[PDB]
Amino acid sequence: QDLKAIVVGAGVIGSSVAYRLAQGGAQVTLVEADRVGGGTSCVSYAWVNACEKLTSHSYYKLNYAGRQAHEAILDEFESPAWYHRPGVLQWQHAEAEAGGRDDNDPLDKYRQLVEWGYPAELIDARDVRELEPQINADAIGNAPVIHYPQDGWLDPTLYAGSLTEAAMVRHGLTLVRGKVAGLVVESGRCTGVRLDDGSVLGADAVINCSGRWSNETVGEGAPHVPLAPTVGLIAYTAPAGIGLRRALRTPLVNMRPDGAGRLLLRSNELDQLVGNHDAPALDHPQALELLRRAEATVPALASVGIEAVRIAIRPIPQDSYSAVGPVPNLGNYWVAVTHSGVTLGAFIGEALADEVLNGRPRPELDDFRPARFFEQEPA
Amino acid sequence: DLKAIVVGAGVIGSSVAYRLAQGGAQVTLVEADRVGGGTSCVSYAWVNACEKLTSHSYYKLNYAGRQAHEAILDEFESPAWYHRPGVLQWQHNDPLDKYRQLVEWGYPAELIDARDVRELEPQINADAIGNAPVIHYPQDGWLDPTLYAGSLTEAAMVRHGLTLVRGKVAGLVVESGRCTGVRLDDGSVLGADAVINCSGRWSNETVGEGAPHVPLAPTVGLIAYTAPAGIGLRRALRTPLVNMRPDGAGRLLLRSNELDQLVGNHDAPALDHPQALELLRRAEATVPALASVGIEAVRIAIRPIPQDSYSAVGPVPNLGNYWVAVTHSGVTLGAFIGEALADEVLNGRPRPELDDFRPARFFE
Ligand SMILES: Cc1cc2nc3c(=O)[nH]c(=O)nc-3n(C[C@H](O)[C@H](O)[C@H](O)COP(=O)(O)OP(=O)(O)OC[C@H]3O[C@@H](n4cnc5c(N)ncnc54)[C@H](O)[C@@H]3O)c2cc1C
Ligand SMILES: Cc1cc2nc3c(=O)[nH]c(=O)nc-3n(C[C@H](O)[C@H](O)[C@H](O)COP(=O)(O)OP(=O)(O)OC[C@H]3O[C@@H](n4cnc5c(N)ncnc54)[C@H](O)[C@@H]3O)c2cc1C
Repeated sequence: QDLKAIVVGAGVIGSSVAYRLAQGGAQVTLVEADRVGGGTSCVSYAWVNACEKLTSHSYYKLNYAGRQAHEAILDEFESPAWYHRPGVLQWQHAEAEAGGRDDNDPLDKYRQLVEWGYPAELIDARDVRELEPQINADAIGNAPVIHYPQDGWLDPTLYAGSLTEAAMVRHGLTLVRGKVAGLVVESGRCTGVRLDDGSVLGADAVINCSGRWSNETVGEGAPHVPLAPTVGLIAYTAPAGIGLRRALRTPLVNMRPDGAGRLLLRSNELDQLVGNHDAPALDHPQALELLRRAEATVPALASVGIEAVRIAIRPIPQDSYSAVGPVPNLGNYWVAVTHSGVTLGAFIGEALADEVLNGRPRPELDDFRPARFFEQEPA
Repeated sequence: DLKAIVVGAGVIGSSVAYRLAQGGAQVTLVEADRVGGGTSCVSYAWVNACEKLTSHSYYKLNYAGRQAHEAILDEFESPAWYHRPGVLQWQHNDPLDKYRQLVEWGYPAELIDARDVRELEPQINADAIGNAPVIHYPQDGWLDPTLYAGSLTEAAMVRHGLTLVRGKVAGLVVESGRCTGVRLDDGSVLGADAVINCSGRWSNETVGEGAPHVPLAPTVGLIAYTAPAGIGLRRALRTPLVNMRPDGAGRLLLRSNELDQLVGNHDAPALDHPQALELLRRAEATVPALASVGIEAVRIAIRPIPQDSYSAVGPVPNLGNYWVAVTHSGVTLGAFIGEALADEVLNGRPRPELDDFRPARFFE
């Protein structure tokens, strides 16, 4: 009786899809070529947010539903330690994780945030140090800073590991360490996956959650979602003897606590100087510059060094927006590939579980289906 | 107003400086490297009163340290440095004897078995436990001592005017048998009414040739830190093969007393250090879901003394206005030592809980 579902990829998205499918009664096989949470989800600022999406109201609403889903799922776990919400401070001219530099006036931006219901407040530049006194007074500038007091970041690898553990223990999910090389397709319907050893894993549904590898996973077996990948480098300090509670997104650097005093540092500007295949050396020129910018922002960081550097590729559909759903003329197959995948992961899990188990697409995804990239009329 | 110099900005010095500044002293905190950058940065940091049980007096001191770490949280906004998901502990002296002693003294501990662990942490390999009894400390956890030290130092500066000096103390300034300040390695002098040496394993090196020394028996410790791991583990584990616990965003901290015996004092903390690689293997044997997770960091530190009974926390007899703090369970005791030594310096009231740690006991 039970529907057999294969989820390819165990990142923040695939772990969510697999967990909700298994909870929904499906017999789930999660196929992961590397390790649970070891892909781009391991190299992310991971701000769970809708406030970076003020141009598309429907994309804002999708990201807001993702944010709400991350709060709701915590109730299903014991002592979940993966969603830290101490607040986020965002400057005018800050770079966005979703892309670009935001030069809009903070008061105009705040009016829109209020109208769209996002929890936020403004802080005068001269009052920022009341919240975080170790910020350099010379680094703050003169414009108001947006404070998202209930916002924070995910630990996507810990999240993915916890959901996979629960899916296995509570709902009989199986984890397969293997690399999908293509799909098995019979009469226009996908009937399973083929691994790179030629072995076949049969299923009633296949959900491709392989991130920036989305098209390489299916090869010639499925239509491709056009992608526009970019590289990201993140530097992680040794544990730092500073008091910083909140995430900081200044015109110079994006930085935040990442556990036990460690700091995560990144910059869109510096990403442009990183090659796709650069070695993540601890003395990488952009990692060293990230540390310099962090110390200029918080001078109390003196003598704290870089302990880790990670590099990954962003899954980004060609038009910037999520692609979650079926593709033309291939039954029993779904794909999920998107930027802001941390924000959206939990919601994508419940949305695709509803589609696979009950044939019920969520209305929030209406503007974000893969079909928009293909022919709209019969050829 | 009393002028106090605290040397060393680890978990102990930051606590002493914080409570002294809170108490009205003008505090100068002198740190040669960085706040929280010493042994406090390389610690399992279990806040506990159950390791290496000896006397009820030693338990009461460690328990007061544990309670002080909970109480201090109320003085800070959203403190993120004390994680209490529970601790699980099993061996291959006797664990029942230890469990019974802890229950009799009132410590929150429970005796469970491998089937109970399967419910709490299902990704632990049952083979790693066997039929051994398991002690669960359900309200216990660990500190982030570097984040703690940085937060207390920030608060002391903002709220109470503490000054932080990046400098290396080379000796004490003494006038007619009384300490009147410190001398830095550039020859400059910082004067004060009281000096509290909280330089950890560097305690004797800090004061140099013209000041008293306390006994030390140093040993080396290595800790390996994994990249973020896709496992669900909530609790800290203390097992026969490895002590391992979450350390942030999925990272795991790994260490072992047995493997520490094979580490040299000046070993480079290489990511492929032979004992770091063996720690990773033992961690995967304990939690097989750790497959393909690698080592991301390795840190090495020196412990000044191997057991709590070697500790020297209090005034030093042959020199006035001078205190020292050398501990074994420095994370557990840090907050309490802060309030205890602040009380001595400000009010001349030595806490009786520190009586067994008096440095004067080493001088006849
Ligand atoms: C620097 C940076 C900062 C970011 N900041 C944010 C932020 O603040 N907020 C936000 O919401 N998003 C942010 N993101 C985006 C977010 O991190 C990603 O969108 C998200 O992690 C993608 O998740 P995923 O599960 O789709 O991909 P992944 O985590 O990469 O998971 C895909 C998995 O598929 C596996 N796989 C691949 N090919 C195969 C195969 N053939 N067979 C089997 N398994 C396979 C891989 O091993 C991998 O584990 C950021 C991204 C970057 C790079
Ligand atoms: C592997 C390991 C595991 C541990 N696990 C636990 C545990 O589970 N529970 C527990 O309670 N404890 C534990 N401990 C013990 C605990 O970590 C230490 O006792 C504690 O961190 C010591 O703090 P401290 O402030 O005294 O020393 P430190 O943190 O070393 O601080 C001393 C400071 O003095 C500075 N300094 C040195 N010389 C000078 C100078 N001349 N001038 C100025 N500054 C100077 C140094 O730079 C340093 O920052 C563990 C220790 C180790 C090594």
